[PDB]
Amino acid sequence: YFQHMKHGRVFIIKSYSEDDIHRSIKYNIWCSTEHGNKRLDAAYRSMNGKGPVYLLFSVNGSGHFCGVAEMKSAVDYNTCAGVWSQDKWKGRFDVRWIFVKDVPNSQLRHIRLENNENKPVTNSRDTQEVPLEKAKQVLKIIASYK
Ligand SMILES: Cc1n[nH]c2ncnc(N)c12
Ligand SMILES: [Cl-]
Repeated sequence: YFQHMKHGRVFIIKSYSEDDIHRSIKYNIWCSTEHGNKRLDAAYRSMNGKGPVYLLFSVNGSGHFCGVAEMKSAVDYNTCAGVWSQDKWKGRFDVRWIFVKDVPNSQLRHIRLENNENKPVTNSRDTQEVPLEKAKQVLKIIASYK
C-alpha cells in the first residue's frame, strides 16, 4: 500500500524495448534519454532521501503497464556502452522493482494528468511526471489489480 506516501515523485517510463525491461528487472538498473536522465537525476537528488522516486513502466504498444520500480541512486553518466537494446541509451542508475505485473490500460485511462493537458495517464510519453495525487491513484490500482 502506497497511501503512506506524502512526499515523493513519480514518472512514466515508456520503453521501445521489452528486452530492456527484462534486463532492468534482472539486474535492478535502468537509464533514460539524455533529457530523462537529467530530469530523474535532479528529482532524485532534490529529494535528499526525504521520499521515493517511483517509475511506472510500460512497453510501447503493449496496452498495459508492466510494473513499478523505485529509483535507488543518482545517475552515473559515463558507463559501459551498448548494454541496452540500442547504443543510444547512455548512463545508468540503480532501481528496485516493487511490482512486476501486467495491468491493462483500461484500468488506468480514466486518470488524467493536469500537467499534460488533461490527457489520460496511459497516453504519456517517456519520463512524463505524474502529479502525486494522480500517482497515488495509479499506484493503488496497480498494487491491488488481480
Ligand atoms: C533502455 C531505455 N531507457 N529508457 C528508454 N525509453 C525508451 N526505450 C528504451 N529502450 C529505453
Ligand atoms: Cl554497466
